[PDB]
Amino acid sequence: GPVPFSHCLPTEKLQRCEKIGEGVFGEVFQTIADHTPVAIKIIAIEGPDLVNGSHQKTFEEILPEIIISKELSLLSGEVCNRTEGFIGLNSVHCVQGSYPPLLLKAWDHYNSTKGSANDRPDFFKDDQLFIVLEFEFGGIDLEQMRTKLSSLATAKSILHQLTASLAVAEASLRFEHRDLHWGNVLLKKTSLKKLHYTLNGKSSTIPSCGLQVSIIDYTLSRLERDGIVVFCDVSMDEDLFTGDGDYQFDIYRLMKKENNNRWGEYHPYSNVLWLHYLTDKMLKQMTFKTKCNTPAMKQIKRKIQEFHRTMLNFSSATDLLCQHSLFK
Ligand SMILES: Cn1cc(-c2ccc3scc(-c4ccncc4)c3n2)cn1
Ligand code: NA
Repeated sequence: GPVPFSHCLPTEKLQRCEKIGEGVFGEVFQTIADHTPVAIKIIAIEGPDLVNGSHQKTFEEILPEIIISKELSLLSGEVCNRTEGFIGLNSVHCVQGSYPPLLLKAWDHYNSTKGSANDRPDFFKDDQLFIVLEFEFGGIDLEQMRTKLSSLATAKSILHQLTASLAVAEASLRFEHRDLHWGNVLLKKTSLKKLHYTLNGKSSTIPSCGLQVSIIDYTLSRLERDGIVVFCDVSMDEDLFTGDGDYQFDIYRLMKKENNNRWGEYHPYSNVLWLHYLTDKMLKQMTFKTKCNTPAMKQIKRKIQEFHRTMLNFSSATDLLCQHSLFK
């Protein structure tokens, strides 16, 4: 059965919560347990009330994210298809209760300093069900690092880490992220000079430039084990394909065109589209501390422009990782 908020979030853990994140889905907090930062996504489910202007999801509707989070997390521990470039899932709880007053406190501070689009979650009765997903801390997202990344060689490590991770997910799980905007790429200092993945039994390494990529947020994602497909059916949606201002909102339209609006199908090309979009963000809307002044750095910059220019002619992240000159 469900458990009080206090089962996931005992006092000390609940007291250390700072809000870091939000969408219509609900709220994301960061806290510390056993000296280790973790991220809490909290989703109200099954309720009649609108939240941030939409109907709560049923338990059934939230299972997909839970399953895909678990499967991508488990890749860090696999052999034939091993990657750490998704986000560790620590736990999942069903909780019952009004929102902890101490999460309201954290919610308020965020709303003051940074400002929130969300309803203050103070209107939930003591019979309200939530899902609490606790994740590894992955660091800070690509959007909020526009200005922070050092060289462009860093952008290579990132595209490589991202491509490798999706390739391993394609091979293992016939995975499409389907929503990999620069909000959904987290970065994190590492001491490791080489990072490791295994693709279909073949192990290779990627120079980190001392950053560890973590792909997050499997809300629109698709995959299958033994012919069971887990996805978000969005054939009957308008707003997603109507957006604009950003190359992002083209990728939705370009996915629908590629998959003929049949979202249960495997179209690993969707992963290429997002990697292009990310590569685009790297070359246009991203700005680095050190520009490309020196010879061998401009040879990296050409190979990425060459990547931007060619990658849309690859059928999968797997195809990109294995056949593209950027990764040779
Ligand atoms: C710093 N950090 C965030 C995470 C995380 C994991 C899964 C997920 S699923 C959605 C979000 C998210 C949404 C909005 N704004 C921030 C994060 C998310 N965040 C892990 N570490
Ligand atoms: Na990771």
